Formats: sequence, C-alpha cells, structure tokens
Amino acid sequence: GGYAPDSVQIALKKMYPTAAGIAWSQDKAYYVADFVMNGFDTRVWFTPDAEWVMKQTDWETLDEVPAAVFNAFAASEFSDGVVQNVTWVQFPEWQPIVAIQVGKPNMQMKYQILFTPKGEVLRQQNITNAYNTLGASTFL
Repeated sequence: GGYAPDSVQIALKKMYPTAAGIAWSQDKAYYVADFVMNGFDTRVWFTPDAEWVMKQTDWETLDEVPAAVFNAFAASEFSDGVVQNVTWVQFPEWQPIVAIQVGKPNMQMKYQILFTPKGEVLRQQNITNAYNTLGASTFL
C-alpha cells in the first residue's frame, strides 16, 4: 500500500527479500517503507534515486539496547519514567543511534533522548504534543 517508484521498491526487495505487507509513505523528499522484520516494526528511508539513507528498528524495550545505553538511561533523570519506545537508528555511513521515548506521567511530559552506543547523550528533546519525532527532520 502507498506509492513508491519501481526502482525504490526493487532496492528494498534486495535488502529485505522476506519483507511483506509493506506500506509506503513520503517524509520530506524521502520514500519510507514500513513493515515487520523479525517481530520488529521496521522503517527504511530512500531517496527518489533508490538510495537507502536511514533504517529504524522499534526494539520497544530497554532489554535490546547496548549495556552502556541501558546504564546511562538507568542513571538519568528519566530512569523512573514510562518507556514508550526504543528505536535502533542506522545509516549507510554514520554510527547507529539509540532513540528512547519516555513519559513522565506525574509531570505530564514526554521526552526523547538520543544516545550513541557508548551511552553519550546527543539530544534530550521535549516531545510533549509533538509528532513524527523520529522522521527525516530529526536525523537527515
């Protein structure tokens, strides 16, 4: 479902031959493939020239993250919060990123923290009432 040029669809098939029920959408000048891979929600961004520029895997839980990220999150001011999502963000040339979305229900605030695999904080964003916080505008 959704539109994507044939070249872009062929490029995704080459990367994930077992991918089924793919939903295509646009995010700025990118085509985004949305599907389930190994039980995880997966999204792949493509240029119109069928070059992949970003991958996202919704791990959802902290038991999937590198131990350095787990320990940095556990020592942070968000450790007591409700984890809403955990995403492994990858790129063709750049280092991967762990994006954690955590709610503070008593504070009535939602936050997004971007970590390097070594546990270094790249960004602490207040995403209360914000949408598409993991799209091309955050990473590309």
